Amino acid sequence: SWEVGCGAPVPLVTCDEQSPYRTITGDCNNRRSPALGAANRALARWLPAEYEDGLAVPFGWTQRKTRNGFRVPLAREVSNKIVGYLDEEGVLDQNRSLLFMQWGQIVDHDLDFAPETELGSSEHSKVQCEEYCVQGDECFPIMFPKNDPKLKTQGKCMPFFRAGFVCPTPPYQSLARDQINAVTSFLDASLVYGSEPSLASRLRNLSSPLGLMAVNQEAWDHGLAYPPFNNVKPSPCEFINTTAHVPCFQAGDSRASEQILLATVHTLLLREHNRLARELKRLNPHWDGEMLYQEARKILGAFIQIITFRDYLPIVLGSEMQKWIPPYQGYNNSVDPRISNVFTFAFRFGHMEVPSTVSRLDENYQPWGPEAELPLHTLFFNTWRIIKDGGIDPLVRGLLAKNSKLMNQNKMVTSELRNKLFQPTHKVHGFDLAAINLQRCRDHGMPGYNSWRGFCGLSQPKTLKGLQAVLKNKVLAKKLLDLYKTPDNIDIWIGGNAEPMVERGRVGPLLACLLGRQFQQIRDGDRFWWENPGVFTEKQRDSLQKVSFSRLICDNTHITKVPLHAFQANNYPHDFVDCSAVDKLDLSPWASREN
Ligand code: HEM
Ligand SMILES: *[C@@H]1O[C@H](CO)[C@@H](O[C@@H]2O[C@H](CO)[C@@H](O)[C@H](O)[C@H]2NC(C)=O)[C@H](O)[C@H]1NC(C)=O
Ligand SMILES: *[C@@H]1O[C@H](CO)[C@@H](O)[C@H](O)[C@H]1NC(C)=O
Ligand SMILES: *[C@@H]1O[C@H](CO)[C@@H](O)[C@H](O)[C@H]1NC(C)=O
Ligand SMILES: *[C@@H]1O[C@H](CO)[C@@H](O)[C@H](O)[C@H]1NC(C)=O
Ligand SMILES: [NH3+]CCc1ccccc1
Ligand SMILES: [Ca+2]
Repeated sequence: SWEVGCGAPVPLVTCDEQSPYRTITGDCNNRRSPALGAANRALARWLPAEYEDGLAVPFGWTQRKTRNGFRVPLAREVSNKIVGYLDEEGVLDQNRSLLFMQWGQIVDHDLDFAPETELGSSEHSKVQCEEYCVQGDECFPIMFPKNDPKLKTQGKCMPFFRAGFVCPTPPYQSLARDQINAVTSFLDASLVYGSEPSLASRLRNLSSPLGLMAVNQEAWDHGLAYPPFNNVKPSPCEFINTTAHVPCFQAGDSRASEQILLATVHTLLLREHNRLARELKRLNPHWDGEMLYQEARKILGAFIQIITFRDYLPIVLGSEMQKWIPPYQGYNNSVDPRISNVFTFAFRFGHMEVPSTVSRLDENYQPWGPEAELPLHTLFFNTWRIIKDGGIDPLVRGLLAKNSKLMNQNKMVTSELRNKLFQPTHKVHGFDLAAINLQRCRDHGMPGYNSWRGFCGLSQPKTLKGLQAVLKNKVLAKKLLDLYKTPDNIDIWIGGNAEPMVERGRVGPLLACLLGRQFQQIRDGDRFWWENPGVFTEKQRDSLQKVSFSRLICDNTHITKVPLHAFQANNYPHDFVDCSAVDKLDLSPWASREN
């Protein structure tokens, strides 16, 4: 529209063009248009951004400025009146393991990250956001409404700093503000490997020709590997226990240690990598580290894609899976593979699937120790609970035998996330994910709920009575309309999530459309898609076709009792089999022939 293309990206990329491997940054996936899908580019705008000034100023900023003739409600007020609930009883999903939630988070982290602006590591203005709660520049604090208990305890607000945007980091005043996606759009295990060359390299084991990802040298898990510690201080995993002195983990994605089960699945993936590297060395002793790394990386890449696309997506999207992600018909170099700005909110449906506790299960799948169960809020940036209290295995058994929170129109987000979120740099277990999601919709310039309804070719309710029929909930519809005066103002995150789930799925129609499209595009638009003719051999594919999250567990833990269908709710011992009953990854087709 404006300037041909914006001036100040990562400008130096030379496409090999013959390379059989994905670049780290994701550049060179598309040949005609090489920046497509690459990390640290602008998130895609499926619809034009909507900001109160049309450019950058988020709705809700200027008191006197309406959205469609109405004040937008306080994020935190929306949280309190709609998102919140007291009673955790009866909230569990009777057919989705805890792993179903966790896998979402994993996948999510592979696809998008719009980090908060730096605008200066030296910042008394950072202190001006937290302490004085004054709105300015990139400080966009979440003010507590009147009647809010955090008011009595936490001051006037929750600090909140605006997401980064492309072109410059300091001001931009031409095209509408586009936030950055710091990770590669492609489903390619970038959460394990990195989306930049530094980290990709820091993460690697460059101490031997083995193609290993670097592992923790301080600690071990009954002989199994941990990721390296992130030695940059301040470490918020250090901050949450002064005594334990256990730092956050160091992975391809900076959020890995955000919660203990995310760290857990990260650890499983790292392990898998190294495991794969080692078999490739047995099978191919002639190979340099580089080729071990890459080929392992690529298997791992495909594993994540299969589990996601074969096992995960069908149980999210349900009866819509087929309508949005039909059978693969090969790579198409015209499909846009970028993550959209809206997706990054759509995929936050997962916030409502997170239960209030996490458990450690012993080898009989019973409470491992006296504190088996723990509140979720005590596990944010909590690595010590893995290192100094049982390792990966008891958490993993928890992931299999425990349940995801069912999303519920009267019980949206657990107070673990909604009132007790810990954020790094900040000090309290006292933050609101739901409120944060909402301020962020706004921060990102999101079109309203009805815009997205229009987009998905869905009815656009204009009335209370209209909203009730779409939401299938009178009270919910009233609450929302009492805050947002028009469904046109409902923030996409809360609106989409407000919708009843599709048959066999776990998101409503609007979301299923948004998610389904994105995932269709990331598959169809990916040259390196595992199932694209030529990427793997057709023998290799018959091998890959049998992967399972269960198998991954078996291989990279000492969990010997696993379910066949890891994502559904599974009770021990009935639904559990021995690892022996579970199909293996046959790396035979990876035997190399020089002669
Ligand atoms: C205990 C579990 C979880 C914790 C503590 C958590 C925490 C967070 C936090 C603090 C953010 C940044 C919010 C912001 O400032 O905008 C975030 C972003 C997000 N989360 Fe959640 N989350 C959890 C589970 C999930 C699940 C289960 C999913 C999806 C299934 C999910 C999807 C996302 C997405 C897509 C983003 C935006 C990423 C981006 O910046 O592009 N997370 N998560
Ligand atoms: C900080 O982590 C330390 C490190 O373990 C915890 O202390 C341990 O507590 C358990 C019982 O829960 C004992 O089995 C260990 O022997 C204790 N170790 C030490 C060094 O005291 C402590 O609970 C953690 N504290 C907080 C506040 O989270
Ligand atoms: C790299 O691999 C070598 C050989 O296995 C191992 O001795 C070394 O500890 C590894 N280094 C790191 C940081 O993992
Ligand atoms: C590839 O995608 C584009 C746009 O969605 C469409 O124009 C095209 O016809 C598709 N390609 C093939 C080979 O069917
Ligand atoms: C549980 O969900 C799975 C799909 O994940 C489905 O095949 C199965 O029929 C479901 N079982 C029940 C009892 O709903
Ligand atoms: N998934 C969100 C990860 C996260 C949590 C807290 C601060 C930064 C990032
Ligand atoms: Ca990626």
